[PDB]
Amino acid sequence: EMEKEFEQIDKSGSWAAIYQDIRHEASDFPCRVAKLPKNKNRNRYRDVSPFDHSRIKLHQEDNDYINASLIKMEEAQRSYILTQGPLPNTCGHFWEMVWEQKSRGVVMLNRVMEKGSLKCAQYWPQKEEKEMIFEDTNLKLTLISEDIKSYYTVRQLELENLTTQETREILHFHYTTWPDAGVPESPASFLNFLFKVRESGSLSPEHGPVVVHCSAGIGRSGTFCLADTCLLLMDKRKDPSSVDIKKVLLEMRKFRMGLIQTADQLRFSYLAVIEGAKFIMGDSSVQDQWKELSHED
Ligand code: VO4
Repeated sequence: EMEKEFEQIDKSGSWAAIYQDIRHEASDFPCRVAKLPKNKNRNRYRDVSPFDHSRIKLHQEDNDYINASLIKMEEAQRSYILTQGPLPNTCGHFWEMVWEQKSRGVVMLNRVMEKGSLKCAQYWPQKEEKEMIFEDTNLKLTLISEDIKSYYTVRQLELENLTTQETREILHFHYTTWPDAGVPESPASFLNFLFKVRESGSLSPEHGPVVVHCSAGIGRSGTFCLADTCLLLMDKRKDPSSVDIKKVLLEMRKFRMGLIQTADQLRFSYLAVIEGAKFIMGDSSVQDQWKELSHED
């Protein structure tokens, strides 16, 4: 029972030692492509790279590299693409990946400006009447509508392949009050946001993997994916005790380094999963309580 593991960890004040245990047990795979000199300007952080075995390949011939990893959780039956905040020169790469991987949703967990600095490019149009065209990858992107809440915003985007003129609708879920190296305000407001992503169809198996990013694509992105997979696994049987959150994290770091970046984020994940167990185990009323507790209006 992760409730007992949680209480035992809290009581001994062992969150930092436990978190360092995961870091030292974590997979270590080569990132040879990411480090090729020609890819220097494609990485936002020197110390954050996708493993070669799980990196997302662009379907282009010039250079197929992007800082993005496929997290394939076989037992949970869910896939995610975790990526960094697009750079001014990789916004076309980012949308090409979205197109080629057939994703329906993009979860953005950071602000463009955080802590006084630019953590991500403005890679989607802020105004309906000012579409964006990415000429390197021949893609058109239009803001179709926005639904602005108090701590997150949902956008409907139209992505057009300017070569084939096929169009796709993309849902953008922008969490705007989750600080870098930090935790959400509350389990309830994190879960409320997670379930709004789930309710959108963006995580259906009829779609390509949802794209999840923050600035580096590891810390907040890791927290979001870990909690989601844990709740899905618990959903599959109806057996909370079946879910080893630390083993799930380690399995995830087989596909991308550094997932979950502080010990308080690991502790938050437990709380989110424990609270989320109420809904998975039969209490649907808890969804509306999260929404109310979130003050999203
Ligand atoms: O932009 V993150 O530091 O939460 O990987």
